[PDB]
Amino acid sequence: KTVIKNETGTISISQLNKNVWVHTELPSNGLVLNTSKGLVLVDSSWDDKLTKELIEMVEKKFQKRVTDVIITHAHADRIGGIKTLKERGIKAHSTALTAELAKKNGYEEPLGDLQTVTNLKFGNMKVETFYPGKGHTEDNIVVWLPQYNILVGGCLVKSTSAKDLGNVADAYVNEWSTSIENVLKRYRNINAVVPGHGEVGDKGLLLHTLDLLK
Ligand SMILES: [Co+2]
Repeated sequence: KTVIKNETGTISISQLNKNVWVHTELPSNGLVLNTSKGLVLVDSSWDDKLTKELIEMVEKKFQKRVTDVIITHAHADRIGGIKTLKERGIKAHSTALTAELAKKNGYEEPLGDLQTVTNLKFGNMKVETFYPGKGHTEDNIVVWLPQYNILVGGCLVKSTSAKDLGNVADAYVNEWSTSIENVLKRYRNINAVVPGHGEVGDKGLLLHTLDLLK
């Protein structure tokens, strides 16, 4: 479907549906939500330079401002553009634990507003955030779009192409399987799963992650 790159192959957006796009930067993924009240991102990018470019590209294309970003854990591939978000007046949502960890690691703090289950609405776009337990990190959350049954797995969920768990320095490899099971129990009918890195898939990516954990 419709894929749009910037100058350089450095940032790509691919349309999942009318109002939901996957953003990918050099490879890390997030979402762009085109809502009636502005653009919402699920995750920004690796660093401030790429976060500024991502925002500029989507603002120009969709002809609306980025208003909000949901930060899925406190690692750099995720927290790295926080300075840019804060100085532009972009609301950076996170769990309290993610914010705690950001501060501990010398980053500016996201809002720490998200609970275990938080339901947000941006214009007409419904967003649910869910902390399923520890896995890739202590703090990792997933994001669910109930109008589309699209799950953003973040780094909790590995792509088909991933043949191992990647960076486990901050991981909880026992608890990770229970956390994925918690996702599977909460969201029994899934149309698409967006991994942290790699190609979009379906529930099979969760089962793949379970197998990688054995
Ligand atoms: Co990570």
